Amino acid sequence: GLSDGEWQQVLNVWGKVEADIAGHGQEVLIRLFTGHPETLEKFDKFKHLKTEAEMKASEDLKKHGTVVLTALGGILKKKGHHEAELKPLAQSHATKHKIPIKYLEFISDAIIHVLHSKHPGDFGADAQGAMTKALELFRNDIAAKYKELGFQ
Ligand code: HEM
Repeated sequence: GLSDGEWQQVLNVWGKVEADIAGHGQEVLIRLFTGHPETLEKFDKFKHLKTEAEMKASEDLKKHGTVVLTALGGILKKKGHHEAELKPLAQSHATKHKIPIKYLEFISDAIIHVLHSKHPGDFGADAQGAMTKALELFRNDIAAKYKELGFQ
């Protein structure tokens, strides 16, 4: 649960992402894959990537970063009223992709890391707090759907 002022911060931060969605999306995925190499194994289309240089050169990885962040941005713009948008993603990630909730924690922390890395000194303490709360809400509502499905 976020206040109006917290949502305002989230959507202000998101404007930084929307100025370069592919560059942010690329770096988020690279931070996830290099920090948590077990996550790469969930992607049949990226498992061939052995080095970070290959990851950086992959145009398909940048494409998938755009898909991921476009979906998250659509959810965030709903300011918590995201049941219809979140349900298919929870279902696909539990039943088809088999993504444990732990990996959604990993990607949430990776988003925070990338924002500080690309905007050092321009991602303030209030903005980090609000973004963290929004990603927690997203993860918590997915977790409720995972429990319904019995997925671990
Ligand atoms: C911010 C969190 C994330 C969002 C919004 C997101 C969004 C999406 C979207 C929109 C798709 C395509 C449609 C679909 O299959 O439902 C997708 C595919 C996928 N997601 Fe996620 N995702 C997230 C996190 C993750 C994480 C943490 C993993 C794995 C560690 C992952 C693994 C996948 C895989 C394996 C695919 C299929 C890729 C392919 O072969 O085309 N997702 N995701």
